[PDB]
Amino acid sequence: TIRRYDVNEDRGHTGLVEAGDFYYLNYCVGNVGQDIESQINGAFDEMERRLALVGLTLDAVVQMDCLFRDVWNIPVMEKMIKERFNGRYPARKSIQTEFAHHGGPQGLLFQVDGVAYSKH
Amino acid sequence: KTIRRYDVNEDRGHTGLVEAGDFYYLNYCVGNVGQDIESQINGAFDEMERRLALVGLTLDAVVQMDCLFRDVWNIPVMEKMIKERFNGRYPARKSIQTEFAHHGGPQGLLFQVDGVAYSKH
Amino acid sequence: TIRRYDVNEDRGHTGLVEAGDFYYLNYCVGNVGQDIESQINGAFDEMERRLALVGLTLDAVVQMDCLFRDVWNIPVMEKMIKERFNGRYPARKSIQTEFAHHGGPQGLLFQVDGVAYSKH
Amino acid sequence: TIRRYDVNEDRGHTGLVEAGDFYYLNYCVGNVGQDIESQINGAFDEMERRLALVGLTLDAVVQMDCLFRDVWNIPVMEKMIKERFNGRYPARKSIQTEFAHHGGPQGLLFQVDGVAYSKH
Amino acid sequence: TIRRYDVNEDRGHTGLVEAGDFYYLNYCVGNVGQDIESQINGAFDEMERRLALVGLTLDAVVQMDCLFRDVWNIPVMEKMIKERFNGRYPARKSIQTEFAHHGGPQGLLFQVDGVAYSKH
Amino acid sequence: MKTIRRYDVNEDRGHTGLVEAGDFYYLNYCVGNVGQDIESQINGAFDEMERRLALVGLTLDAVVQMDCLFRDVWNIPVMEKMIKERFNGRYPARKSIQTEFAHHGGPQGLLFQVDGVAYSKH
Amino acid sequence: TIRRYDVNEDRGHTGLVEAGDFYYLNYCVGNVGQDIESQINGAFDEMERRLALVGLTLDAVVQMDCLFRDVWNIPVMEKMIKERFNGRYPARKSIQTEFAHHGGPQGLLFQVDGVAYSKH
Amino acid sequence: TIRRYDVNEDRGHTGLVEAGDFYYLNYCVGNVGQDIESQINGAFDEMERRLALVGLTLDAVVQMDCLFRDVWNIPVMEKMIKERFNGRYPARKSIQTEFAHHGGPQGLLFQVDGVAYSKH
Amino acid sequence: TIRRYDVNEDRGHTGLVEAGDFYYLNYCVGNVGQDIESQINGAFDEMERRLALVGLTLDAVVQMDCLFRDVWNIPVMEKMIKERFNGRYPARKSIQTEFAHHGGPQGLLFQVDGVAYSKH
Amino acid sequence: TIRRYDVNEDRGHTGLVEAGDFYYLNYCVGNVGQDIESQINGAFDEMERRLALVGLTLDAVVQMDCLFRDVWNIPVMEKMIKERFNGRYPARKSIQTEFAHHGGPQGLLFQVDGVAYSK
Amino acid sequence: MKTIRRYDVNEDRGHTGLVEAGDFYYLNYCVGNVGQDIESQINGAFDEMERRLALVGLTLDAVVQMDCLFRDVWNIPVMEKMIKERFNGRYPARKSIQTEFAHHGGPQGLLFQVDGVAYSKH
Amino acid sequence: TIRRYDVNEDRGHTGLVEAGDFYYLNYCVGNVGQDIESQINGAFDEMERRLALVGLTLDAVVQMDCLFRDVWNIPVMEKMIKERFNGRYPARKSIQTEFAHHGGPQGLLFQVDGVAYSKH
Repeated sequence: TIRRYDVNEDRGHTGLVEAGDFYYLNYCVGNVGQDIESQINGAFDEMERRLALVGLTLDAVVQMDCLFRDVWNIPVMEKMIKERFNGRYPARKSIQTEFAHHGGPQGLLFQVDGVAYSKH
Repeated sequence: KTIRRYDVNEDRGHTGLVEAGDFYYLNYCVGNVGQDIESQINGAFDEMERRLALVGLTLDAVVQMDCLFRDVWNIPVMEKMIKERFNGRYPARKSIQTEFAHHGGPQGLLFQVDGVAYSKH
Repeated sequence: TIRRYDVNEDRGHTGLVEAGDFYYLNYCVGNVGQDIESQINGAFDEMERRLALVGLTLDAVVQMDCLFRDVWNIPVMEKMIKERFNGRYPARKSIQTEFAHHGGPQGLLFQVDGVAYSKH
Repeated sequence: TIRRYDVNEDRGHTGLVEAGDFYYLNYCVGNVGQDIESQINGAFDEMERRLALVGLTLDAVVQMDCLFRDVWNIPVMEKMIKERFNGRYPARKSIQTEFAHHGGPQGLLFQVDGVAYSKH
Repeated sequence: TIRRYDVNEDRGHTGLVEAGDFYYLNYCVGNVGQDIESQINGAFDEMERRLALVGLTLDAVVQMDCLFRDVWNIPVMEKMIKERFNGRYPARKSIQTEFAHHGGPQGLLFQVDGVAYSKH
Repeated sequence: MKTIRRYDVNEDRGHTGLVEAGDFYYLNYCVGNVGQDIESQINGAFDEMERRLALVGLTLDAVVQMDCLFRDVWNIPVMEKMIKERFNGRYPARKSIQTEFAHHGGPQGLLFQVDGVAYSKH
Repeated sequence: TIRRYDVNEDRGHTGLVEAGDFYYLNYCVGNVGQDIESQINGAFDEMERRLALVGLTLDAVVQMDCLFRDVWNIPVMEKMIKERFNGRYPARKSIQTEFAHHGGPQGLLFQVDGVAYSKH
Repeated sequence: TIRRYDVNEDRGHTGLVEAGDFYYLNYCVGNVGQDIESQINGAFDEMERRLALVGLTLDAVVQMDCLFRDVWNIPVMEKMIKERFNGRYPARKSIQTEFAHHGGPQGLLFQVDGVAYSKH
Repeated sequence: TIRRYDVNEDRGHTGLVEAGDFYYLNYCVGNVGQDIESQINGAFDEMERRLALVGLTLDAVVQMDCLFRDVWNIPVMEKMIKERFNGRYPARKSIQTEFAHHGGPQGLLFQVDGVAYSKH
Repeated sequence: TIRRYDVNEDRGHTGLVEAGDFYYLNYCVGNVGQDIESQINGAFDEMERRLALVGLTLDAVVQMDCLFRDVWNIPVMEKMIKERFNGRYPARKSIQTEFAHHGGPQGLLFQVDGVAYSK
Repeated sequence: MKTIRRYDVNEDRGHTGLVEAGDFYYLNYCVGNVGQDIESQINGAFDEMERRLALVGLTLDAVVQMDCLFRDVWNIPVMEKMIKERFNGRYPARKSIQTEFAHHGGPQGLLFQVDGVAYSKH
Repeated sequence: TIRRYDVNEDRGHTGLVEAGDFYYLNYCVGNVGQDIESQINGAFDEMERRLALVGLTLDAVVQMDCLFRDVWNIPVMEKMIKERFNGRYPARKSIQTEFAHHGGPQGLLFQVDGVAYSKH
């Protein structure tokens, strides 16, 4: 009954887990080494790629956890959300955290995960 | 069925409460900002209750809570408030220490909570 | 309708909440005082102990949030995931955070929580 | 001869080290468990108490490092410095850091160390 | 015997304290709102302005504490150090800390303080 | 006839291991035995501190002030045990700080650094 | 670790001091200007209020000093003690003293202090 | 956990209260009607009788309050103390007070109360 | 286990008794023959002298009994309490009493005793 | 000679001594165990009773010593004096003292004595 | 017109400052220099005794008996000194009593009162 | 007209003032250091000594003020008055007061003064 997509066997995680009407996204990153806005867009690119595996879009996203190396970058994320989400927004929270990847120049700055819904 | 988005904040680009079938996803909740840790916890729960009331639900419907602290050693203050307000029926939870995109210190932000609630249709 | 198992009255939390087809785990912790690898196994042990109360196993886990005192320990968790999850992995994210417990010698280094699924 | 005062044999530190015309204060704490403003005042008291051992006052302090659990409390410290330093201020920096002591109710919130000077 | 230069009454600190042959620099900051390289340059500009109050240059700097919002920016600082200190480097340490000022776009990223020497 | 003397200079990092300024000696951050456990990294850091101090004929008895940097500040008691064994009843003023480092944590990661001021009257 | 409750800054006293398992009450007064029975009741009311600050009751009181303008009023207090302490009595002593407050009509006639205990 | 010994239901007091390691003695009185020296010895006899209830002696007494009708009798008390306390004296104070009992021939002249200690 | 400090054999009292974590001060007196403010200051000087025998200060004082020849002198003692106790006040009571020493010119006017606490 | 009236043999006192033109009152008490106002009135009744033995009144009293258990009761006595003395008052002093009687409930609160004159 | 003469009457308090009865004069309690130190208060009380005696043209020389009320009776030597300074080697009989007053003590409080009997023939 | 007998120059008092037909006795004290009955007798002996200076006896005493350190000693004085005054008693009052002399053992416990009359 549980279906597992975009499995990474080296890291031991599944990119997208389908469970009934709900979809659980693994953390999403993209454009790593680039600026904060590119990393946000890059992470949402990965989110969309995984959702396309099951015929879904950002419209099906109901909740997101946003991980920042610097949480004061939230207005940058909000800008991108408003461009990318077509006026339909998920519930969310943002937390500041270190990552197991270097910061500074070309460092990792942003990750995002979430839950999506589509009635079967 | 259809995802329903309640308490939308267009400037922030978030939805206060998302209804997805039998489940309800709460955006971060915050309240009584500028006040002491206990008031801030009560005010965040007040906002949680305000949102759940939009879909006819109460704290009894809450199945999971993520609690965000500037100082995670304030967990016992939260626990005291949980026991008084959740009245013997408690969610699953975890607590995390984090900075906020808001100043700390005098009248700073000290606490946020989000969660998941359930009601079968 | 919502069923609450493994309730801790003193702490005001429920170890496992059943809601329809979904199961919400409280933070899990185990073997504390021990080294990082033991605490990761100890936390998975209490995840499994909680899941067994409703007849579930790590196979039903769809999403986990992993809390590290030192997030650079992710490779330790990935080794243990591969050993215990039998080739079927959840979506996940990892966060670095302080705990309301001492670190250092015999300190707490790791917690995990999550969501499981089982139909009907 | 380097002179060592207010030695703590258990913690393996010296409260005040006199080296030539310079005096090195170990971290100072006081009014522990009380609110941020009291703990700032209590740490300044312990600084004053150590300086008194060598006939000196806050007038002799040239540099202070201030350690906060929450660095956004700087304004609180500034208020207290202005009413206690009598227009004669040290060079300083402030750092936000965890302590090997609990935070929360009756937690540690503040430490200060520093360097004082008196020409012999 | 203590001379205090560049006193900031609102902040209750002294920019540069002269104590015998030693000079203690308050945290230095500059070009705020700009990128990490520019903020490192601006902080060094302020250190130099302060040292010029007493006829000194970066040559007299013996020790520096460097505060970063993201400590992985150390190689950016090292590049600037090699450019400006021409072959004469102080002892130092680097610390990652929060500041009592916002991060994100146009936020504070860097401060430096130090100790200088000139034999009278 | 230069007044400030700089010893153990690291050209790539742009720092001086030990700066002598009159009667005072400033130690750059000290690090040792990296990839090993907290106790070993603490001993390694203090071995570097001793090494640098030996360049000017000094000993830990000359150390007046020490800043201790921990990835996990709750390791202070580990350091305190090592201090009591290596400083022999003569201790500096100190403070301890928790900080991230520009080097990985976790297995074989960096856990500890120390710096300080030493003194010797001329 | 001493805690001070119900502090009076103007008179320079603490209403209730907690030290380990012991609680020391400042002198208690109440219903001033009323007759001797009321002032005894008002004093016990204040003792009860102070004890309530730490979740304690009259049951935790181990010792009381009773201060009378007229010590022949002891039987009035004994009737009140029996009414309020329900079979569990402190050790006590009574003293006749003048007060720094007028006697006569609407005068001060009675104060009480004491020690309470609650094992942690 | 409080124990109450030698209770007087009529007067509403407890002769000796046990509170952890500490023991609180009600006012002690004896040989009434007799001369000052006998009343002082009678009071100490009653203190000793009360202490005997919990296996203690005057050696356990840490503090005494001595109540005199005529405080100039202190040297009569000091002699008795030197004779009975065997080189181990408590901290004390002495107070002149009236008593709710007649003075004069066969009057009440002295009471003493106090605190005793014994580590369990 | 009980320790007795500053013993006066002539008087049969102990200046300070240590009993577990508690310390009991004998009555304290100083600057005798001087005016009321000096004698209060002298008494507090004797309290600090005795507490120093065990490495304590007025911060350890939890309770004080104040004995006045004229209890209307309470405002004078309160002034001195505020000057000397640095915002951390004991519980207390005040009683008017005769002393076994002459009043009048150069007479005794004030004594204080009390209880202090320090956790071992 | 000295004349002695209202003699109490057991207490060894004379209630009123006549000595030439002067009259010395023993301590006066009454309304035993009542409130301060009644006890002050009771002592004045006793003063009057003794003075009437020689045909005198409160108008003849030249000096009074007033004994209080609580001297802050002076204002209560002043009120009674204004009620009892018809606009002509003695010289007086007041002192606080214990009495050889219990205080408290139904205790003794007040005594007065004095000197009177009649030519 | 009454045989007993009543001088310096205080209607609010219900007392007569000085009562003349035949050859004898009865002084109400005397108080003065209130709020001052014991010596001034004693001098102030005697001043007040003198003020009342002057109403009938008498002086301290006529005083035959005085009762002295002290808040602290060990101040008697302070009073004896003033008696010697002011009474010209002719002293009344006296007694001294310690008592509270219906007035506050402490700073600026009331410390001393005196009353008395004087004599003047015809 | 006024005659002054038994003058004490150092104390500034007159033992016996004769004014017209009246005799004013200074306070009388005797048998100091003796028990209460003896001091009462000693005070009456002194009264007689002074009265004998003008050929008078206790028969001439019209009024006495009796001063006690303990007013409950009235019955002791009453017994001695019945013996010594033999059926011819004065008007009197008794007061309790402190004396400017030590109490206690061999202290002062009783004084008496009075008024006597003899028609010329």
